[PDB]
Amino acid sequence: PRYLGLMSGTSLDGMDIVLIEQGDRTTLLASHYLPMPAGLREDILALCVPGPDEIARAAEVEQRWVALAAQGVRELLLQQQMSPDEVRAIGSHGQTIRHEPARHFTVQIGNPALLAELTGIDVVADFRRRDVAAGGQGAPLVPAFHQALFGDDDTSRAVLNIGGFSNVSLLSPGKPVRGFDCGPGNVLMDAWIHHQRGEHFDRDGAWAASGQVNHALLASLLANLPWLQEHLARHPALPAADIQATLLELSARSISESLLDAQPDCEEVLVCGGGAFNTALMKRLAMLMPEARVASTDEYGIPPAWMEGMAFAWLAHRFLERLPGNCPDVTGALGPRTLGALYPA
Amino acid sequence: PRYLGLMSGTSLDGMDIVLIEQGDRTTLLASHYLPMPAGLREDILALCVPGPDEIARAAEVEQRWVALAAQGVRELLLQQQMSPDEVRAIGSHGQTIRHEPARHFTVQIGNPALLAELTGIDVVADFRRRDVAAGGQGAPLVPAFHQALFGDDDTSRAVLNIGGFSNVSLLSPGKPVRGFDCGPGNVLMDAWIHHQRGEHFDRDGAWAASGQVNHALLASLLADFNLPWLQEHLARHPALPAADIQATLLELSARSISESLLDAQPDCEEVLVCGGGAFNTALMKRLAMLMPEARVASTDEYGIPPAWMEGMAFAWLAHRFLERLPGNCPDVTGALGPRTLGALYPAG
Ligand SMILES: Nc1ncnc2c1ncn2[C@@H]1O[C@H](COP(=O)(O)OP(=O)(O)CP(=O)(O)O)[C@@H](O)[C@H]1O
Repeated sequence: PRYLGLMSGTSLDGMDIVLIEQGDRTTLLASHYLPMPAGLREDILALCVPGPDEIARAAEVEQRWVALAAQGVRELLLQQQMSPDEVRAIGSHGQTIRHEPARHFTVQIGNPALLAELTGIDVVADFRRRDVAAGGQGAPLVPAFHQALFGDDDTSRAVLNIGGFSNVSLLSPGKPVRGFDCGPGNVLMDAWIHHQRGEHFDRDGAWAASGQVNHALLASLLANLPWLQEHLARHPALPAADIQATLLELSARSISESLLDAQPDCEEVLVCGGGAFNTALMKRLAMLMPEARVASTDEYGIPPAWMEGMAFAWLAHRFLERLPGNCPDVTGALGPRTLGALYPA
Repeated sequence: PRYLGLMSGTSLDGMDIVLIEQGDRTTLLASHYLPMPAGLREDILALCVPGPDEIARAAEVEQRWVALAAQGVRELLLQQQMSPDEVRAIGSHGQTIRHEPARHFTVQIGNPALLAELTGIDVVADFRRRDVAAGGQGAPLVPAFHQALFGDDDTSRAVLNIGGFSNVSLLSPGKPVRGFDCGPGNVLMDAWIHHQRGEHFDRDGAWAASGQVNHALLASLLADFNLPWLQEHLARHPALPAADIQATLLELSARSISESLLDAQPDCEEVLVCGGGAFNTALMKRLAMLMPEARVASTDEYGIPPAWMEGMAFAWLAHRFLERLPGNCPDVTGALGPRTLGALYPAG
C-alpha cells in the first residue's frame, strides 16, 4: 500500500513529506519540502521551554501546524496527480515541544484528528508515547526502520547516518541491535568551506579531494569553528583545501574506528544522511574499512536524504499491519510495542 | 463484544468504570466506582484555568490518573472473573482540563498509550477532538448514545440526565436529535443538606419531602448556583425551616426542568431519567406531577441503570469507533456532519 510520512524536526526550518510504496520492499514515490513560516517557528520554540498558558498556547499553535501539514500533503498529492483515496495512511510525527523520558513523558503536538479532517486520510500519530509508557526513552525511532530494511541478511551490517554528526545502527546476526554516535560528520567541512568560500557544503567532497591531508594537523585534531581555528593557528599557513582534506580524513578516521571497534566483522556499511552524497568521504571510508562494502542506501532503494520521513510512513504501515514499531534494544523499553495511535478519516 | 467504559466528570469526585455487552443492544454487565484522592482532585482542578508549567504538570497528573483508572479496570475484571483478553476495548473519556470550542480546542488528559500498556486492552480515547475539528462544540457526546438506545419510530421521548446540573436529549421520530441544558439538578440540594446536616446528599429526597415548599422563596429563586448564592436569597426572606428551604430547592429544580422540557417538546410522551437525580424519589415524584402527559421513569425501566449511563456511553463510543460508525450528533454539537470519533491506542 501507499503511505505518507510527515516529519518536522527540532530545527524548525520546514516539513518533510514523503510518499512511499510499501510491500515486500519500501520505495520512495515522491517527496516534498514545505518551509515553516517564521511566526510558527517562534511560537513552537517558545513552547520548547516551560512558560505560562501552555495548554491553550499549544492547542492554538498545533492548529496552525496541522494546517501547514495538510497543505503539504495536498501539495504532494497534487504534484503526483494522486487522489488521497490512493493513500492508506499518513504517519505523522507531529512536533516535539517537550521530551523528558526521565519524568516519563514526551509531548508531540499536531492534532491528528484535525489532520484527518483536513486531508481525508487516516492518520497514525503519537509514536513515542507507547515506548515511553513501557519504560523507554521514546527515541531513537529510525533504527527500527533500519532493522526492518536491512536486518536479517544473516550478515553483519552497519547503517551509518552522516549528518552534521555521525551515528550508526549495528545489525549483527544473533545479537541485539546496537546504536551509538561515531563522531563528526559534515559539521566541520561545512563550517570550513562556508567560512572560506561561502559554500553551504563541499559538493561531492571535491574541494577536500583537491587538497592534500596535513598529517601534523590531523594528529592534533585526533588527540566547532573556533575549536578548529584554535588548531590552525598552531601551524604554518595551510592551503584552505589541505585543511578541508584533513577535515574529511578526521571524519573518516573517527567513523571507521568507532564502527570497527563495535563491529569488526562488519560486511556492509550502508550510508544515509547528506554525507552519503560526499563522494570523497565515501571513498575514504571504504579505504579505512577494507573488509566492509561501503555504499549509499540509495543502492537499496532508500534515498539517503529522506530516511526520516520514510521511517514515519513505515511506522504507519507497521501500526496497521499490527506489527511492532519500536526497537527496545536502543530505546530501553521493556519490549516490542505497537507505536502510535489511529485517527481515521 | 464486551467493552469497558471509563468516565470522569468535572465534579472530580471519582471515576465511573463500566463493562458492557454490545450487539443489537447495549447491556450493563458490571460497574465500578473508584474515588479520586483529594491530592489528585486538587492538582487536576489547578489545570482547569491557565497557569504556569502546564505541559509538565499535566503529564505528571495524567500518569497518576491513568494508574488509578487501570487499577479500577483491574478490580472490575477481578470481580467478574474476566481476563483483559475478553474485553474488546476500553472507551475512555479522559479528564477534561480545558474546553474552549470557541477557540477550536478541547483538552482531555489521560495518556491512552499508558492506559493500554497498564491494562493490556485496546484503548479508544480522545473522542471530542474530531467533532471540534469538524466545527462542533465537542459536546455533548451522550445524546448520540441516547439515540441508539431509545430512539424509536413512534415515540416522543426525553432522556433527562440529572447530575449537579440537568441536561436533556430530545428524541422525536422523523425529527433530528436535540440537546440542551435544563437548569440545576442536585447542586443546591446537595450544598444545602451538606451545610445543614453534614450529609453528602439528600437520600431519596426524604429531607426535602419532610419540608414544605415556600412559594415566596420559590418565586424569588425562579426570578434569577452555589451556597453563597442561596444564602443571599434567604437574606431577603424571613427565617425558614431548613427543611422548607430544601423542599423549595427541590421544587426549583422540578419546575425549571419541566418548564424547559415542555417548552421544547410539548408532546413529550416519555421522560427517561438518568444520573443520580433518578434516585431522588421526591424529585421524580414532582417531575411526574409537573409533566402529567408523559410517563416519567428511571432509565432502569428501559434497561439502563441511571448511575451508569455516562460510563456506558463511552464504552459504546469505543464500539462505534471500531465499527467505523458515527459517534457524534452534529445537530447537537454543531459539527459539519457525522464523524467517527476517537483514536485507537492498541494494546499490541
Ligand atoms: N439515593 C439517592 N437519593 C437522592 N439523591 C441521590 C441518590 N443517589 C444519588 N443522588 C444524587 O445524585 C448526585 C450525583 O449525580 P451524578 O452521579 O449523576 O453526577 P456526576 O457523577 O455525573 C457529576 P455531575 O454533577 O458533574 O454530573 C448526588 O450528588 C446526589 O445529589
